[PDB]
Amino acid sequence: MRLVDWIDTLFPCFRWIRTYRWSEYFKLDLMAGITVGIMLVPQAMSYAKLAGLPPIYGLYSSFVPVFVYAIFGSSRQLAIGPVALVSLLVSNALGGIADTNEELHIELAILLALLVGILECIMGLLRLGWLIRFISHSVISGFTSASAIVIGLSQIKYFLGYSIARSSKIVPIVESIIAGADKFQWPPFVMGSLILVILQVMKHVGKAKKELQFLRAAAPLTGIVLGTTIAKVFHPPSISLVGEIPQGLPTFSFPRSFDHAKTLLPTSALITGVAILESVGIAKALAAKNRYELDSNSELFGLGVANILGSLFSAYPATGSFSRSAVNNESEAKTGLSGLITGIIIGCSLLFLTPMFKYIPQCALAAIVISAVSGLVDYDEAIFLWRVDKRDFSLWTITSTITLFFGIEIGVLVGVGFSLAFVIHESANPHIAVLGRLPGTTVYRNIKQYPEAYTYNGIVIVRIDSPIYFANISYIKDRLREYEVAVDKYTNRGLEVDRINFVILEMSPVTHIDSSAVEALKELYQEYKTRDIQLAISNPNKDVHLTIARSGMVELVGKEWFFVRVHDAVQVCLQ
Amino acid sequence: MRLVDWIDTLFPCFRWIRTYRWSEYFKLDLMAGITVGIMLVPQAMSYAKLAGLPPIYGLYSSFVPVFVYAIFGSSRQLAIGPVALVSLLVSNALGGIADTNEELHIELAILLALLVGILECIMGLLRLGWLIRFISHSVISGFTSASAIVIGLSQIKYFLGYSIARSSKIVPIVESIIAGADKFQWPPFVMGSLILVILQVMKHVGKAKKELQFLRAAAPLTGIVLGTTIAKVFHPPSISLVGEIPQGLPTFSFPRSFDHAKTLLPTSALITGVAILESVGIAKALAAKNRYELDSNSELFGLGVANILGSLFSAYPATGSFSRSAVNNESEAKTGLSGLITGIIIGCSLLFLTPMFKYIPQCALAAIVISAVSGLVDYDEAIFLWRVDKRDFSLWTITSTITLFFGIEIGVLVGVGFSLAFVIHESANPHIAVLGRLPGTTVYRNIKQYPEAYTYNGIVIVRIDSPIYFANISYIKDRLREYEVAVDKYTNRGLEVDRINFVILEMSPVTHIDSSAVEALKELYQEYKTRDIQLAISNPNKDVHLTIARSGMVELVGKEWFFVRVHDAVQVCLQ
Repeated sequence: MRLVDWIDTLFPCFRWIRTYRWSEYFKLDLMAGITVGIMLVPQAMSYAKLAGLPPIYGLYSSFVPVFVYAIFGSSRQLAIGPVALVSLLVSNALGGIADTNEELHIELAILLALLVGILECIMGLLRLGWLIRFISHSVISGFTSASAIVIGLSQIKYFLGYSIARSSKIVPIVESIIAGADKFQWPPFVMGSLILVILQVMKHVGKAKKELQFLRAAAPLTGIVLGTTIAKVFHPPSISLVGEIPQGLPTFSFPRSFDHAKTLLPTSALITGVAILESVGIAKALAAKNRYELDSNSELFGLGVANILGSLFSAYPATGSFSRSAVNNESEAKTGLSGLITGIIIGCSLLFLTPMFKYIPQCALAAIVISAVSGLVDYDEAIFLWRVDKRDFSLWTITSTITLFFGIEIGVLVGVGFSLAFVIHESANPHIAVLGRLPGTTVYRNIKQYPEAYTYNGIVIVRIDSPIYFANISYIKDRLREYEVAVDKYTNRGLEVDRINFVILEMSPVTHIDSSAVEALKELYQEYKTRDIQLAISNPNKDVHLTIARSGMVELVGKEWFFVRVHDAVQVCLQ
Repeated sequence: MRLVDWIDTLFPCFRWIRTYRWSEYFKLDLMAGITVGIMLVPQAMSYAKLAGLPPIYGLYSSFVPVFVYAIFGSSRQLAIGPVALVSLLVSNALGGIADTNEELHIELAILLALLVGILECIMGLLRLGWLIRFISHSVISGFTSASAIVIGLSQIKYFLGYSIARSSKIVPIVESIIAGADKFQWPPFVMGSLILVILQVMKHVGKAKKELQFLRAAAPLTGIVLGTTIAKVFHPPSISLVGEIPQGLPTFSFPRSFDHAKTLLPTSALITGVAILESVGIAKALAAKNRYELDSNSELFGLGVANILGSLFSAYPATGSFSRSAVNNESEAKTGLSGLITGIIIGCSLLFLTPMFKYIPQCALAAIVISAVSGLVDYDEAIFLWRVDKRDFSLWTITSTITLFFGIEIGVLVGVGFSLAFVIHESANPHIAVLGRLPGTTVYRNIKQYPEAYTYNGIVIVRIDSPIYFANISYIKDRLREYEVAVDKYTNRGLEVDRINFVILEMSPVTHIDSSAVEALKELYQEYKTRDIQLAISNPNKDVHLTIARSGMVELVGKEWFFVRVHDAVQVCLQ
């Protein structure tokens, strides 16, 4: 194994190091990295506050994994760090375990990051990511919208100024807000409302214009730069600051709370599922847009390695960001260096900007989180689903409502269960076509023509428009037994009639068959002999023919009933 | 609603009452009922002993539900009562809950029967039985074989003569047997071995001959008639008798142990799943053999009603029997009256034969259970799978080994999970064909001919041989993006080359498309415009065309790129 291949195998970053056009790529990467870091620092602190951890642990979650991802990540525009959904899930798990320790929370979050990284590395090495991508996008969209509403209603407590009941359901949150309304304060609410209005106005102006689009990245910072100013001029009494923030880079430390690890598998999987469904999707979309190759397994392995190293350096789970990756995308980011620069910015903060961070009001961070999650309430997809596919709209509405009123875990379980139910329903109801004229197709909808001869009395030609395996064998057995039922009805009448003498199976679209398929075929052949019906096979696939010959069906039904076309099969059936 | 329709709707039994040919049907039904009752009484007591309940509760489980099933059951040959697998599952649940109460066991079993009946009625009314039939037959066969081995190794303790450790795993059972080998007794082992040998010889002789086939039904009784005789002549000291058995029909009593009901849902579902997979399968096979209609939903409703009434009359869950239903089948049973007569026989025992039952040795019942489950070790299917389908053989072996060494619940979970994994793998990897000549098909395997013109430079014709929905949309997106990757590779070379200008989709086999399909199609069209590739739709289905028009794809890509055939599409692409 030479170095040129071994290095590329272990370090995917070199995939863009060798093909690096310095002149334009360096300037574009530097600008994109600076922009993403500026957008990220306040967002990192706000998301850390959302998860229940002290704000500094957001910056850690952006420092070490980013440097790791830029070395082990396949995507060249994806931005790695805290996100709203993963922070919400981490907060959910920690609150379900620890109440007010403020010290077990940190260790639990770091252990959760380590478990998520290990699960991601396992699912990337084994290439088991396809086991999750069966979940419909409507379910994910509804769950994300409900999570966004829950996040906003949880963060409104900083605007109100009094602590509210901590829960993931809307009803207890609203009940607590109503109960505590007697402790309302005007200064924090006014500050939060003004900051949120300014942030949303800046974001809308940036998205409306094509050239003045950097405001989206400068919106989270500017609000703080605004809010702190009022905190340093008028000094409102009822506002709260983030307090002292430790200064310095995080140090190496193995997790010490493995005793709760078994409690964290249900969350560690869930977060990992998000990375399979959202982060990998963002990476693939960006790769398709930017004309480079990407695979869903190496990306998961890179995310897992980044999470593992972040856990080793006091970080909580970090995945791809819908907002930051986009902002990187229109910043003309070319390689993964834009990540490294971003990380460097974080490091600079951890060395120089922490003393100035203690004057940031908490309502400003709450407003930043609210602005970030306002774009996650994705009702446009709900309208689109209502217009196009009402089954998908029903799935979206059910998932959103259940996640809103019941827990996050209940909503996730309902969404996954409904997706599995619909997958099983589709697998268990294959399309079966009753063919008419020999070079023809389904008579019910496709072709109604009569080229002087369309169907033959006594012969039924059936095509199974799918591979036959254990999931759909029962439906096929029932459909083929309908002809026996028709024969029984004919023989049970008061007059002698029999219009089913031969049944021909078109197995040309049948890609493959398993043992259940040949067993059922033998059973139906025996039942047809009981009913005096002849079974024929028309267009066996090579693999299908080999399986049929191995199972002994050819000897049971006779070699003379196996053909290569429908024309000769029907011709010998008439004779 | 007239009586002729209402009565038939509520009471399916009348389906065979109206069409009843007295002369032959009465004699055949009477003989079949007597035969099944004779085979059932000892089997009922033996299975009740297997479940951990006192033997009499087997007879109850054959008395009231049978009379109910004959009124509410759709099958005319199915025999309802205790079975080996359901008894094993009931014993597993009870031992997991109650250790040696011998009184909470009865109430727990009756409550389990009520819960099973309610779940079956719910799944029959809602017609949700298709949610379970995706499980492969190999998984069920392996689980049943492992359960049979576990049942035999649990029942060998009566042969040994000393109590062994109660578990559902082979290793603790063998360890306990080795530990207790110092308490071995010769009389019970000799009695059990002789009874088992006689039973197996009788069963083999009955199955070998065509006319002397009643011995299979007389084997369980004869052994008792044998064993008791030695218990009444030589009186061995170390043998154990079933003891006093209460006399009389069971009385009405609602369950009183609802407090454990939530613990019993995981078992109540599992047993119900068995009824969906095994009992309904037996009913459908018998109906197909005997030339009458049967549906999988009314049968589940009848089983649920029978279970509910049995629970109301002190019975534990009862489903269809592989052995007794067969014995009914070659006994020329025609209607459901054969069930009623069988039940009557049970009633006679409960009125007259209970005093004579106290002399039955326990080793005789153990031998009966061992003989009953010896036929459930279904290695013939394992050999068949090894010969035909090695994936199914691997599933069978994994399920059997895990159920043998680990718990029943772990084996069930592994089997269901592997079946789901394979269903998802099949759904997520649809077949996509690269067509050659216009009235042609897949070029890789199907057709290699060259009718003077087969493929065109610059044009790729792709057919998706499946409906497009949320499960397989990712694979289709990747397959369609492979052409973009090829274009990128062509443009990244040292020479100017571009051999992908048009991509045509054959959507004739695409039965239907959902919202995810049209969203992905729009995304791929936009990416093709980025790569300067034209997207065309060749054979849209009527529903597919309607969905495409509703989603706005026709306006986005242009109406001029929608056709009805591949010939004209390629003709306009060349021009």
